[PDB]
Amino acid sequence: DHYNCVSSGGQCLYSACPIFTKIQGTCYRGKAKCCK
Repeated sequence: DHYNCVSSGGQCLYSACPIFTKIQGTCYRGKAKCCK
């Protein structure tokens, strides 16, 4: 289940978090991780 990412200001990326963010959970089925 898409974790509350974009809600506050996050995005899903197939690879590890880009900027100095931190991945909390997973976005889609599990191909992308939710970061914020």
